[PDB]
Amino acid sequence: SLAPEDGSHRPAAEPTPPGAQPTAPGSLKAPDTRNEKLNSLEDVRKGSENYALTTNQGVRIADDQNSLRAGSRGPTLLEDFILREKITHFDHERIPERIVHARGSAAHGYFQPYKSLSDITKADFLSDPNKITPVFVRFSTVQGGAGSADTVRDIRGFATKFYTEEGIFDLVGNNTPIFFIQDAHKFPDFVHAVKPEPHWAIPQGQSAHDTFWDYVSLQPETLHNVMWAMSDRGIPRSYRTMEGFGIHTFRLINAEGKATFVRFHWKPLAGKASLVWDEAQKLTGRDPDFHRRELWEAIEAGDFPEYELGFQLIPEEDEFKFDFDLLDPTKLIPEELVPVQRVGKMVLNRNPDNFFAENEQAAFHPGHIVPGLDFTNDPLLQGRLKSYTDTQISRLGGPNFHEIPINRPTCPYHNFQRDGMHRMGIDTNPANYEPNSINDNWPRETPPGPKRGGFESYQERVEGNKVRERSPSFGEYYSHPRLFWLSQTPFEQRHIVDGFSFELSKVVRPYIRERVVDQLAHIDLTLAQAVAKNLGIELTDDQLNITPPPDVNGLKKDPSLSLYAIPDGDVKGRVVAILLNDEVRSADLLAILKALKAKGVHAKLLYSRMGEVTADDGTVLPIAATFAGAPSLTVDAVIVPCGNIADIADNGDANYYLMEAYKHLKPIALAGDARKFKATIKIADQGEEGIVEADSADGSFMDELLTLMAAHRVWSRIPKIDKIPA
Amino acid sequence: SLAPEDGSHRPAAEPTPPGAQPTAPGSLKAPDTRNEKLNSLEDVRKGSENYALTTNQGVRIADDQNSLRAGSRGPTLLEDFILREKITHFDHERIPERIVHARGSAAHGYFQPYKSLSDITKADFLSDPNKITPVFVRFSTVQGGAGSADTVRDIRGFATKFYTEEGIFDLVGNNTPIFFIQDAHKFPDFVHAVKPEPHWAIPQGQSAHDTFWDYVSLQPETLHNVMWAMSDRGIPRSYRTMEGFGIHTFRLINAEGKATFVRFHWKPLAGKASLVWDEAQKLTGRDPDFHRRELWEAIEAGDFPEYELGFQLIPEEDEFKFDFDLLDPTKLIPEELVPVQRVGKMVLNRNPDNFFAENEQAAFHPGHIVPGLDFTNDPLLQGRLKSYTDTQISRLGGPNFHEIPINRPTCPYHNFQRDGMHRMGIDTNPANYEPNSINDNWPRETPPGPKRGGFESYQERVEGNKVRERSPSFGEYYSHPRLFWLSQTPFEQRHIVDGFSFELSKVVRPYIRERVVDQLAHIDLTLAQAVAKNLGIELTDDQLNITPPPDVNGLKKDPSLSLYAIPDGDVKGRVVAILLNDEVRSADLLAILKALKAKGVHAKLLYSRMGEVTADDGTVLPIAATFAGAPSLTVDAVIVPCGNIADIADNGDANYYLMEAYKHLKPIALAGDARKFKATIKIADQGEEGIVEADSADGSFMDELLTLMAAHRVWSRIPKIDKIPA
Ligand code: HEM
Ligand code: HEM
Repeated sequence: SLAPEDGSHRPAAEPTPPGAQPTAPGSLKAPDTRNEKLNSLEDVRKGSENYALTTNQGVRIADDQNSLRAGSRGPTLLEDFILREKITHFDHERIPERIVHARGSAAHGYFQPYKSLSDITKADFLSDPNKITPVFVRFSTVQGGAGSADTVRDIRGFATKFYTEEGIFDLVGNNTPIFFIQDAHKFPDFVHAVKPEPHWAIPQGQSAHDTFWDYVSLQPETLHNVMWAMSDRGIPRSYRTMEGFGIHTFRLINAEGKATFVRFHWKPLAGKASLVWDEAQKLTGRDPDFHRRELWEAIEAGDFPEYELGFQLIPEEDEFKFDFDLLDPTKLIPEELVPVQRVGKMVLNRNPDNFFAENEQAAFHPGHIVPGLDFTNDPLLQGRLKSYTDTQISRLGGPNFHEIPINRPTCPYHNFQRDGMHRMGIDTNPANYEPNSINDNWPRETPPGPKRGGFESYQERVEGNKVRERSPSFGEYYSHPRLFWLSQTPFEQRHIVDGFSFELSKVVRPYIRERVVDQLAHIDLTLAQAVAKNLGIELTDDQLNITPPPDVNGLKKDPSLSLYAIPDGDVKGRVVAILLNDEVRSADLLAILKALKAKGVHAKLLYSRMGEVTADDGTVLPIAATFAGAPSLTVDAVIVPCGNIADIADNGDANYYLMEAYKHLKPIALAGDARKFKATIKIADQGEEGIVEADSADGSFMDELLTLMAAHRVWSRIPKIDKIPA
Repeated sequence: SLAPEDGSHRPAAEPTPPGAQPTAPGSLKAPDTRNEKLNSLEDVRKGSENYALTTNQGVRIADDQNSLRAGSRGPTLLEDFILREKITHFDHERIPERIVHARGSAAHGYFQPYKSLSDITKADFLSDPNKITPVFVRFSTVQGGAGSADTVRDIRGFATKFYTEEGIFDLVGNNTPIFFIQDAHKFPDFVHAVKPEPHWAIPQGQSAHDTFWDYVSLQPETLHNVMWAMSDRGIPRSYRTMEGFGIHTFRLINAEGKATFVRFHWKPLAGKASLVWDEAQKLTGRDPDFHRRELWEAIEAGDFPEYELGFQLIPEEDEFKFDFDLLDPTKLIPEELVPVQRVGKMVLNRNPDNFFAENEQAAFHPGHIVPGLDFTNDPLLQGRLKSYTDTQISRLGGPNFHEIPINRPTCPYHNFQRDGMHRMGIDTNPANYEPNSINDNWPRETPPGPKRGGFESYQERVEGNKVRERSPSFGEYYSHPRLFWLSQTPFEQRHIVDGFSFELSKVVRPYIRERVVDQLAHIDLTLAQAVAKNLGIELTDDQLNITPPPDVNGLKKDPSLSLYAIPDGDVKGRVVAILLNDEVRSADLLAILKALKAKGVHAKLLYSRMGEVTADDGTVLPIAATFAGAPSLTVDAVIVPCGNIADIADNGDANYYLMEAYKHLKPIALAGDARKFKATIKIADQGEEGIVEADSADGSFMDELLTLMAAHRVWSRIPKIDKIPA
């Protein structure tokens, strides 16, 4: 009996805010959240309570504290089969991590379409608004190992496994709408160049090193996605607050055989929000698991990540109607030209039970499509199709990875394939080949048709010679970078320039910095000059005269490319630090906490030590964390209630908490004598936008603070922060 | 797409200070550094200049930019074997990382003993002061993945492979002289408890979470190594500035058959030095590759890591003469009772060529001993013997891991083993068994003897029943934690208190924190009370009256357990930040650099942008990094020369640089008008010990600064930093 008598070891099986209860396996935290896939996993879920400890062969163990020896101080004996199994299993726990996207965090949920899309695709999962499709989604970074940090600057993966009634469909996308390269043949080159350098295996989780920017300087096709990575897109606040894209043009095929080109989007219903560079870098130190934690705790709290699936649709006859090639993955399709049509909603509503079994072993592959969908000749997509099955042979130990529970279809699967390492299914069919007579040819092929039919490829015409040649239509590199740049707000553009400037400052060979600056001058002179100035590089007269690339089909900006130009703020699921003192004004805290609760914003009560403090009226306040323990990096805003401020006014940690939150543009609210902290952050007597202050936390104080939180950060504060030593 | 004309792409193949050139593979950086192992790897080294690009089958490639497709916008063809091989190799790059110590950094070097040890051991590598043994050393953390951060709080591994003439000897040790647990059977329990928790796989590289403190609270045998982890031993400044220990008692066996008990030690000749927590944690975010980089750059600079091997030797007849069991690896042997005898010197003087091939694939195993060494019944060492060979079967793909180039013996090896995956050696022996007549029984067994003999185990007497039982002599858990505690300076004790407080504050279940504090009260009441206070816990009357454990064989302290109590500072290889302005006083810079050069201390020139600044005398100064890009975390002290101070006096990053270096107890030196920065760190016209100040930077100024650097940190400043907001 080692559990505490009071049952406080065990979290409540009900939704609870972040930090209120220990986190737990999803089926223990939320046993009543079900879907067809989660229910199909019941055959392999293993409990523990009230069971005897055994070997893997079912033999009960008596003494799991000692090896068998000759004498209690003697040598360990070879006959200890219980020690031997236990250490053998530990010795072989690890499997290779994914070659890319090794760092990732996943959850179960479900998808439903808003209406039947039968007129444009015969895909069964999109045929009926009442048809629910279980999903498993993994979000990831790209470069770093499985043990690397979350809030790096990097592209993010967004992969969705739809368990449909007509087969698994995997939509394996990223959080930007283009990729760095055009042809899959260059993927090992590009990835080698971004990953840690081969002599010393540095740096982890960073593109800020010579080989990455050497490759970018020599391959201008990369510049478009490099622009996105250098923007705040590269440092999202949360996987719930980034967009997702399939990048490639695919096809939808309807029952009549008509093909429509499609690009896939996910829209975050929580809005778009990103960190700022200093905060994201520092957060990789103070909490390298910040995104993983945030996702798990949002789900435990009921702040389920929701995303709307959208399609950009282009008729077959419009293939050649744009200035860029629809099959070129380094080009986006601006939403001003081709709007996203809303298709359905995905809700992620339960964590896994065991991260290794369900997350680490999940296998997604963009070749897993279903009837109603098809490929195009995008030469990056075409090469992906060879990679994702092949890599799973070593990563997951063989060709039966579809029998690992998380990967299993929920629909029927039967065929003549046999054997392979780790074969779970025991086939009874007398035949392992077709055509066969001895089993009357079962299982049988099925013709294509409007529903439940066999897969047939769209009969696209192919005409040309066998060539290793890039299409001339792909050889334009700067217009899309320039469209992206022009679409950003002035503060977004500053952050882009600072991203390039910081990264190129870590490039040891200066000629590479210069070469990158030369590429930037082909995109936009203002951007190039501002990066050059930060690097102590002077543009030449030739660089100053490079003519700007043309507009994209007449567009000189598209606001859907900005994170912030069109407000889409959502405060639910955000968190506020509350800096306590040893005699808090209980009326402020009542007003603060209830206003946050009403909008679904969480709070963390911080102090200079753990335990409790007692408010003015005797209310006992439990402390979640110390000021150092849960730094301002981990919250969206900071509130300091009135009370005995002299308690914390000389606490360097308390003062620094505010200076850090101030530098990183977060809303700050100060009630009563808490306004004494104004001098720490140098606020004028008459106040400033982005600082909420009043005699008490009552009246409009919390509404004003929540309004700032809806706008995410206080961009107008940017000029004032340069000066502050934080 | 080529090299710059000036040859600046290529590092000079001569020793250069950190930052002066791009880093490079060891064989290209230091081609004339050789040893028998480095030379033997020449059969597998592969160059690249002047060679054509080929498939792995030797076919020259003409276009490595494009897949083969039917027309330039058409589908990729299955017959593209060049794309297929390239992507296949990429798809299978990763192998499983090590179950523990997955994060690690390695280098080549050599060892030699100071005198023959033939009177106490017949081991050949210790027989002759002029017989040199090549080594390969990997230093590591424990918990985190291969892509986790370096400067976490954790134990460090320190593994040395000695390529001796009589076989490979691996000394697989850590940087503390004990382990957390007593019997190998519990290793998977302990490791599972410290590793990321299994539902959500959080936290990476941190013991600061519920499961680890749960296990500790329930297994008081862990407390000793936990004290070490929570002290600043847990956060070394560099792998060059920590101790190593084999932990277990082993035996030395001499030619006469006499057994002597031995514990192994490495003394770092650069002295003992650690970070402070706030700095270590922030550095995991600003540079998660800090120790990897620092090791590599020290070797490129000629600051080769050097270590003295040392033995604690205990005669066989003294086995039971201490108040702890020699075979208990949770107990250390105090150097006040048994002195460390110096044995020889190890010098690491070349980096590898390829991290994956040589570091990632290196396999170390403490069972790899040679004649003249032997085991004991330590029940932790005994079970380690089963683990290290077994794990290498899945990690390195099979039983031929000794044929991987880095693992190969440089002495002869021949036996009757055959086949296995990836078999390199082609055996010509007509026999694959013995005894055989058909090959006249070769290769033959060799009797044991004084030199070049076969291995025979020391004929230890074994008397006992077959039992799973812990020796009663092991059941004492508090006296070594207390001896360690009492042996630390007051500031080291404070840091211990702070480490426990920080960690337990991140344990969500409060009763776990309470149970840990109850364990601390069995060690030392001042320690327990100081942690309790930080946790808002009050000790009970019973807790206040727990009797302290007994002294260890009469010792009340042993200063060799402290990092800092006995000065052992060595500044060579340390680094100073020099904060530049746009008109540097060249006279200051000349004085600074000349003094640094005389003590082998490196400098990094920092500014508010990259490129160059020109000093008052026209000297062009290239800038290594910006104030934000190479924070004070990465240096040992900071110097601010005079010049146009107005240029940087209001720069927030420059001021914050000093506030962070101040908080972290680093020496700061300010010349001339740079003394105006004293205001930012709030400090006294008369000055303060630890801030060097003068009208100009001269010989006196620099001597003072270097004296401070020899003492590593300014511990007298600790009382002044709680108030600094940084
Ligand atoms: C549009 C461009 C691409 C996108 C959006 C993309 C997206 C992704 C994502 C999100 C993952 C992680 C899936 C997971 O969570 O397990 C991943 C894995 C992977 N990708 Fe891609 N990828 C792209 C291009 C490529 C290319 C060109 C190749 C090689 C030809 C490639 C090969 C791989 C491989 C080897 C994995 C590991 C897959 C596994 O172990 O299961 N990807 N990719
Ligand atoms: C005195 C206590 C121990 C010390 C000093 C120690 C030290 C180390 C070191 C330094 C490494 C990394 C070697 C390298 O750099 O590749 C390592 C790896 C490892 N150790 Fe230990 N260890 C201890 C206890 C244990 C125990 C009790 C076990 C299991 C019974 C164990 C199993 C392993 C395994 C599985 C590896 C991965 C080895 C490999 O993949 O090549 N260790 N150990």
